[PDB]
Amino acid sequence: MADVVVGIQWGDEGKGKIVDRIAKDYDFVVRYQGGHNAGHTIVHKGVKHSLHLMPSGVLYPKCKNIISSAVVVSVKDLCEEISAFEDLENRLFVSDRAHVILPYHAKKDAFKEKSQNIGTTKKGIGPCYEDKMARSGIRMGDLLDDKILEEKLNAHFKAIEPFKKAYDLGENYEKDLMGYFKTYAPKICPFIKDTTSMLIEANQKGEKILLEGAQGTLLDIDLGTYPFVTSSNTTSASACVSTGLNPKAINEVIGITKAYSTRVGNGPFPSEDTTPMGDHLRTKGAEKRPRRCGWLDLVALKYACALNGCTQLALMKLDVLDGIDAIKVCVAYERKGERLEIFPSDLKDCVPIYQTFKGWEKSVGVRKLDDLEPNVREYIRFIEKEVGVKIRLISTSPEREDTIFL
Amino acid sequence: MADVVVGIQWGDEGKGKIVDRIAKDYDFVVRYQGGHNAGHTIVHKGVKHSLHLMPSGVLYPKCKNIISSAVVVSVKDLCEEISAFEDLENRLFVSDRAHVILPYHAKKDAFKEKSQNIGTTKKGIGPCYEDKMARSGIRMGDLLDDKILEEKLNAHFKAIEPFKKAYDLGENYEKDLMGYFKTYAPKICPFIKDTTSMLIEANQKGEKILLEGAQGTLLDIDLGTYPFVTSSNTTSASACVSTGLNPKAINEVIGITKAYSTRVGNGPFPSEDTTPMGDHLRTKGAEKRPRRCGWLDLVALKYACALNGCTQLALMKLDVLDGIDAIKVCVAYERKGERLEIFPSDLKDCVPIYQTFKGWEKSVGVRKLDDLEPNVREYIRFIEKEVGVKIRLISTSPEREDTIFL
Ligand SMILES: O=c1[nH]cnc2c1ncn2[C@@H]1O[C@H](COP(=O)(O)O)[C@@H](O)[C@H]1O
Ligand SMILES: O=c1[nH]cnc2c1ncn2[C@@H]1O[C@H](COP(=O)(O)O)[C@@H](O)[C@H]1O
Ligand SMILES: *Cc1c(COP(=O)(O)O)cnc(C)c1O
Ligand SMILES: *Cc1c(COP(=O)(O)O)cnc(C)c1O
Repeated sequence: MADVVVGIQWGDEGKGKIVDRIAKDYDFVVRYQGGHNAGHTIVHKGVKHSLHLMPSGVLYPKCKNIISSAVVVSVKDLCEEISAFEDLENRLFVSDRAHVILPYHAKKDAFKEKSQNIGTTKKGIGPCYEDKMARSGIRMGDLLDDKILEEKLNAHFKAIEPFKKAYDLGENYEKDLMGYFKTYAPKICPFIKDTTSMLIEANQKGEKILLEGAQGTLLDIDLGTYPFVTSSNTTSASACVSTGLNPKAINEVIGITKAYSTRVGNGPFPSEDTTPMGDHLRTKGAEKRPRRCGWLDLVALKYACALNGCTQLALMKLDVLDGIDAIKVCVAYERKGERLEIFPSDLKDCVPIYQTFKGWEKSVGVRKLDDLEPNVREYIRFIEKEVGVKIRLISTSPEREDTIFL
Repeated sequence: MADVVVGIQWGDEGKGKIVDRIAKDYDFVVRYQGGHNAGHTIVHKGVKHSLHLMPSGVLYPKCKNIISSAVVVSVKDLCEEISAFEDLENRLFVSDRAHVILPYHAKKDAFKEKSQNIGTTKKGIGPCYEDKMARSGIRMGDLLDDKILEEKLNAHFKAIEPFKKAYDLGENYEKDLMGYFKTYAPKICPFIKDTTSMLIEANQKGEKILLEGAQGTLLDIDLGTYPFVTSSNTTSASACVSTGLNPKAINEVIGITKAYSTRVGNGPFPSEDTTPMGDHLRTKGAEKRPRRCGWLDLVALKYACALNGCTQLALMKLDVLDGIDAIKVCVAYERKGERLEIFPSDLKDCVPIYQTFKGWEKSVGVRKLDDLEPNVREYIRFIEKEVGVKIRLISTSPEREDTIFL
């Protein structure tokens, strides 16, 4: 259908779990932006699969996993993920137009982070996107032709010369990078395809397509909490730029929202709770950089739902809240005496206004609406009424099957 | 509705004309990407309006013109456009999240162009987008607070120091840029708004929104003829990233296609015709850098229609073809003995396969389907059948009113 799964907060909402849970019903599962800054996590029958760039349809061999054109690819790292699975040939395809992360990029990221202090993943995501905007970047299809690759590498070496000292590239950068591609190009080349053509066709034939967002909406380069964002567009619309699909192809948009909020890295966080009331969240939800913890923020949620056109919500990680005395929800902002109901473009001086809810004790592992505590259902009802989007999926532990459908 | 007007070739298709022609029927007209690399041109009653970043609803005072968040803004240049119109306050709004083009950017563009030779507009578009990906860029909202602006300017000056020689910035860069903002910030600040909120609301209230693409689909940074592209996403999906609108809000997608093709700048162009058969196109269609001229390319058109989800086409500049003996249409590609029907990701060795059509003599200024020569209608019929999208608008001169609706 091109349905889309999107994180509607600042990442870590539980996207990997939801994609894995529904992927069996699709022909294609598509990672459309970001890189291995992502960590989409699947748990099933006590086995944890930590994915980075590998799409989250990988546990269903009939699914075709697509890494689309707006992604940035650390080839070595993707090769390491490929090696963990059997017979990925014919069920993983990497866009020939995806951009390639070089070691300069990670070094540059660390260098710039000394002044900017965004809290990046230090994986060179941003600098890879920069080179894409410069139109100097290498793309996956370049690896298919030794002569083209060699030429682009020589232009890169020439271009980075003035930076070797600053970014601490070392004496052997150029020989090391040559050898890198000698090692990894043969490993990844069989998977490189025109995925744009592939998805245009699939859409035309009415095959079922699931688009897997990374990061989350409030990390969007344009509309998120800039400059405390990633360098890619994270919303549902981005899925129908990366891919070849058009906006009219988008059917369901599933907004993945944790039952509380996190950020990892710096930047504004209106509902962050550094008081003892937040300590439960830290104990069970901070954890690898520990996440900043706080409450669900309906102001921000409503904003993200509008940006994405969510048709349904998945409410994630209810089990983290088990045992908490009370749950707060940020229902509005106070800014110097004004009540704000709408998410503003600058969060300066925005203080959360909270409603308090009774906690629950034992959502963990519940598989039926009937088996949930009243206080859980009361919370769900409040959220979906305030936001105006039905909660259709409820996750009660990391396990694939600990998921309730409505 | 959020309808979208998109250029489905490499720019210069006649977008400005179509937006101006239909804008009276909308509440909002939104420029969603690019900058003053654009030149959307309107002619009405013998007056030519050359727009660059100003949206093409400006001649209808009841329209609200929006410059959205994914645009890059040369403030001085926008101020110069503002000064050509009366009472723009309350009918032009500039996103507080739009990025700001600095003089370093244009210089950097010219510097890099010595090695890359893309054929950019040398307006610093690409380097502005680079700084956006770096998350070091200045945005329009920063101009609203003198202290914030001063801080970002000081970080910029520190960051550009190693480049002053290379990019030939000059002794007085820093004092000149300080004075620039002293001059232009007061002029532009009244127009700076949260346009994301504004369009979310308008969409919720069912107000009519027209989204005005710049450049064209084959210039898209991800899916166009990389590296001979612009540094922004140009398709209909990009309109529902920049803006706050979601993909489900998109209704009509009007693909603007010239009756022949141009490119300006370097890069692949399968249907380019440098033979005498193309000379008519050059005489009447090259013209300020002259455009490379060639034939309509249905392979590329079908690709762009899929990317955008076009619901209708506008066929533009029929008058340029008046007097030509014969018109060719590229219906497929030959690549080393293989017939390709689908646009590939690499145009190496793709040679056009042509069908030839009889020309016409006097489409210029015709306002009724009935008054068109048969050979014009035969061409239209062929195009819309091969592409599978109805031609609903036909332009027979630059003049607003020389437009036929079906
Ligand atoms: O998967 C993710 N989860 C949470 N935050 C992320 C993720 N990927 C990137 N980020 C955040 O996005 C911002 C930019 O990091 P970058 O994507 O490495 O440039 C930082 O705040 C990161 O911590
Ligand atoms: O309005 C436009 N018309 C046609 N080509 C454009 C336009 N804007 C940018 N381009 C082209 O897009 C490419 C990149 O230019 P840039 O947008 O200045 O970086 C070049 O091929 C330009 O000639
Ligand atoms: C849930 C969670 C993840 C995984 O979430 P995705 O959206 O699948 O990336 C990662 N880290 C933390 C701390 C989490 O709570
Ligand atoms: C038509 C045309 C333009 C204007 O087209 P837009 O899509 O409005 O930018 C500019 N230059 C040339 C050569 C043209 O033919």
